[PDB]
Amino acid sequence: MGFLDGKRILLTGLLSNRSIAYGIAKACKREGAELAFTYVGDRFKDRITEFAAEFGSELVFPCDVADDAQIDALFASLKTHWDSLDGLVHSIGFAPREAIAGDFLDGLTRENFRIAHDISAYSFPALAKAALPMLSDDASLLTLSYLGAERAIPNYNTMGLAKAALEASVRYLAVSLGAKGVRVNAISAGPIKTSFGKILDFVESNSPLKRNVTIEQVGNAGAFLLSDLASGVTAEVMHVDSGFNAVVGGM
Amino acid sequence: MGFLDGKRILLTGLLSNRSIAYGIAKACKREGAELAFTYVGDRFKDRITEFAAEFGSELVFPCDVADDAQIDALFASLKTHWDSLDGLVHSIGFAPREAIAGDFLDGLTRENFRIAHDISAYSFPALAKAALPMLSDDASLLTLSYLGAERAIPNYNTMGLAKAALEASVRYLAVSLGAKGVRVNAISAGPISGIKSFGKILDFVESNSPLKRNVTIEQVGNAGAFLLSDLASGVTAEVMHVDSGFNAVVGGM
Amino acid sequence: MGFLDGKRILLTGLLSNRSIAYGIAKACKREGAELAFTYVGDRFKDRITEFAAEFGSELVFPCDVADDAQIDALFASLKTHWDSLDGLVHSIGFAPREAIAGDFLDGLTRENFRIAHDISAYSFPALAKAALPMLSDDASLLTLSYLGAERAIPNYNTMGLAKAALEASVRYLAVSLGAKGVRVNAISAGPIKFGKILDFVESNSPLKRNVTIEQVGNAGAFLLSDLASGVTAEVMHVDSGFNAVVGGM
Amino acid sequence: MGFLDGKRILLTGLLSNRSIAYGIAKACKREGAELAFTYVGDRFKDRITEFAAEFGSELVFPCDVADDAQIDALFASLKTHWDSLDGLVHSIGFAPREAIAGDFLDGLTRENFRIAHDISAYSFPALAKAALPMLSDDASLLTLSYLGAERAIPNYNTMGLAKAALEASVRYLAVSLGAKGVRVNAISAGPIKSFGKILDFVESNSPLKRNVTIEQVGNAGAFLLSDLASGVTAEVMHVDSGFNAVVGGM
Ligand SMILES: [Cl-]
Repeated sequence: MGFLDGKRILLTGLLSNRSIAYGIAKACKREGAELAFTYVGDRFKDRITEFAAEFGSELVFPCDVADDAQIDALFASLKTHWDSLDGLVHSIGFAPREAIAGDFLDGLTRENFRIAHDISAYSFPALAKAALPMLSDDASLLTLSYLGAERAIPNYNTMGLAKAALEASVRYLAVSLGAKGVRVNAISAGPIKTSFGKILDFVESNSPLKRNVTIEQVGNAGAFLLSDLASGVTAEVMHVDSGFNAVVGGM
Repeated sequence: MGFLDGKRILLTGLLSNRSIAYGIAKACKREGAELAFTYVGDRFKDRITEFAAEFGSELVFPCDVADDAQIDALFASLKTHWDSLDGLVHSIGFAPREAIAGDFLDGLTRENFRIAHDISAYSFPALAKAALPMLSDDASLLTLSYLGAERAIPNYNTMGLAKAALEASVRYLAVSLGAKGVRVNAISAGPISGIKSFGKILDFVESNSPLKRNVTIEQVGNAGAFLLSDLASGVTAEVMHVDSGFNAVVGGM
Repeated sequence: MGFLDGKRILLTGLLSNRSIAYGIAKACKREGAELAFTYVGDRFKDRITEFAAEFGSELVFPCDVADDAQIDALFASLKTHWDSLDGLVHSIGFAPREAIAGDFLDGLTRENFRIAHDISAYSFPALAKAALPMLSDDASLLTLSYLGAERAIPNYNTMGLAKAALEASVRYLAVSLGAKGVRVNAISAGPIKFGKILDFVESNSPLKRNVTIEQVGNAGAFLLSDLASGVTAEVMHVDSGFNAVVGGM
Repeated sequence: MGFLDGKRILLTGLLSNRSIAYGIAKACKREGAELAFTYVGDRFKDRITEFAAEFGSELVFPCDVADDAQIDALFASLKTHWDSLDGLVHSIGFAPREAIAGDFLDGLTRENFRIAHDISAYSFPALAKAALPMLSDDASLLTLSYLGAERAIPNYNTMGLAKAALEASVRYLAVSLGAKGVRVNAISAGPIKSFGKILDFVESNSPLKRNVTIEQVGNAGAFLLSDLASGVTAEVMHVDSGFNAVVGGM
């Protein structure tokens, strides 16, 4: 009776119960999805296993997206358990700490740029490509972005470049996978309460709804985009940010 | 446990079972909402009363948005039935025939421009303002737009200017009403009769959209039901494309 | 050798030496344009005649854009002086005061909305239409907008709607007039004399400074010239880069 | 009396008299700038010295942007001739053939992605940063982009992602360099005369019903490089006969 009843959805980047990924997993399970999860390094096997149990699942698989072999092995393993995949949630995203603090050029190096683009941008369509052989015709792929892709935000720096490439990959993936029937979207999420205070307070004071978004609100938006309720929606970057993107705040 | 359970929603622009408003009404009713409807002219009262009955409702009210007396009376009447309003769907718009055909300048006149903007853009925030005193604190207001607001589309002409002004009102309304808790959004819907040039747009979108298909009132209805609900509580000031991804490509090359 | 040499350009909206239109007039005259000017109300005839003389021109014409008769008489009048028009600068824009102060809904009325859209948006394509029979095939039409068209700015309110319609008219005009060869563009100018809005822009713009009417004027002159023959349907921000950031954090 | 009189400007990506960089070079020279040029590989030193000579210049320097040492050496060299630099034109951009033809996923590989972003996106702010110690306070940096950054265009594929990253770099650079006074912009240029189809479509559906020329892109570039554009930064200016602004072909 839930709006994702019978959908099988693989989620990446579940590291804690304050994750956007956790919020989405919770919303998805409530609406009747069956879930599977990735984790990075055998050191995190136990932790991810406990999360999966919370969501009524035993399906966890290692996947460091830096490694082509691991990406390919993920879907070979997953296919031994599921005949098809209906949803993928891409919620990973890394830049070296210097590359997203202080001045943009101070933190810029060829390697910092490379890693940021490889993990935060390349990995989405790499996963989509590796999943394609087992995707259902009406599957939905979801990634996460930030307003820093669209306008210059202090400190976001190299990550802003990488998220811009990510949101472009959303549009190109939509075209590539869409004749089959597969949809591809992103949520551009506002910051979540858990110098970053400057941002949280500013957003709370300047957003149209005068409040920060919660992982529950982002989770519900993601569940919607993963479902057949959203079958008319693809190639979209949906803002879930209390309307902050639509104003000139503070002015 | 429909996701709009207990919500009270007023819908404008329901003229047929092919209407975008009809699709939104069906989805809202499926998810547990109670519905009320508007109509223009006593000559449509019997027909909207029939449609309302189809959605288990007896609540219909005249509202020609060209007339301040009708806009100012609507929510006074509604209030006698419902103490508060949780949703409003604005799905109305008009421009004179010549203002949406051929060359943009040939069809341009002051009165054509005035009408198009009065009915298609001004009416949305006008209804919001009249509704304000009875809106629930978590109410949600939804309007409908088109890609012609964003980029120039053949024939759309003066309606493109009025949809741009409508999309701007979504952002300004979101700010005005947001502290209270009210959300304001638009759906930019793809094309959904026998109009030859419109048939060409439908064919182009089917061949060139990412999903290779035109959208349906069911798909637009569900998106609308979502934006109307607490599942969309983090979403305001948004223009959401429900158009098979068409706005995101350069088609035809 | 000026990049607008020979170009005949009509400018609306010149009310003082602080007007955006005055900066564009300066930049255009510097690059060799011949200039003509409009004014609203017989009361302002002498003061516009004086600005015109500063720019070496005697061509001044009444034009209240609310009045169809004035719009059509403007072009009948100008045609007796100039066989063809190479440029038009639309720098007019008005909303009743309550419609651009305070809360959006408090100032919303059907008549406030109608006036704001009629003067600030409809007048641009209306002037284009009246001008068309005398426009040179490579003419250039320029209007002025503001970031308030794109994102909700405090107090901008009904003018944010009007400027969104105006920017849309730039794209539809460009399509309508483009096969003949006429280009159509907008500059989205930063704020220009409130001290707090200006201070926020000075502190948060990438260039850490407010734009000047000399900077907007030069960008205008460029778009008016054949140097910009590849540019149409564009909304160019001339605002010290303020549109491109999230300030205040 | 040109509008770039006295400005010293460095141009990358000049490979032929049909290069966008050649058009921008012509316009800048016309407007009074002094030019310097980069080239890739010993193999091309002669052809660039010639082009340079066409524009009254003997300042040519090797610079493969895949290489940190070469980027740092360019400005070390340049400084021995120019005490300060007023403009930079970044007009380079590569993706492997497979990564910019056919289906997006067929051409996607990790290395294709890496190369496209490294040469077409990263290189711009990389040159900015290495130039910074000799940049004049009113300098202007310009890069070249394409509509495929904003919307999905057939075959553009991995390059669309790299151009999106480049355009974002324009906004971050503008903030980083703006307090000093340096401006940073992009021109999103239309295609210049599979590709035949693209040019035909633009000529049929653009508002001006014509493709843009390197002379039109050049004049826009010279403007953005000049003090005439001193109010303009963080901007992606379309020079594409209005094509970006329409839904063509319906
Ligand atoms: Cl007044």
